[PDB]
Amino acid sequence: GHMEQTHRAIFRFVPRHEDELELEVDDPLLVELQAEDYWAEAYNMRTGARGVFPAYYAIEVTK
Amino acid sequence: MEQTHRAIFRFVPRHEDELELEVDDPLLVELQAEDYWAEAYNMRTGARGVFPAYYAIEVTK
Repeated sequence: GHMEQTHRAIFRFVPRHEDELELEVDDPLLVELQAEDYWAEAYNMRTGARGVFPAYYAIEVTK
Repeated sequence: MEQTHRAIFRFVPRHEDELELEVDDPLLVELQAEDYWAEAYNMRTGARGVFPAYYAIEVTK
């Protein structure tokens, strides 16, 4: 099928590290993995970037 | 050295520079950096490092 948004970013996140996913508030995200260390692995549907971010920076949207 | 902040979310480092947080951890924040990372001392663990800034709230002075 198609890429479906799973989450929305609610806080700004600016990477310090090469594996991180930059977030702006309101970014639509497709979260691929919620890791046990409370990082999320995702595709940012605004930028097309992929990476990890601190998991409490996004809320689930389930249309 | 008195508490400035309280952790509100669990944060487990992936990176060398990061500060581990448990919920309710007392923090002394030295810098709120312009890239939305906080630079702090965890007053429970005695560790120093950085964490994503919205993981801590200011305490009632």
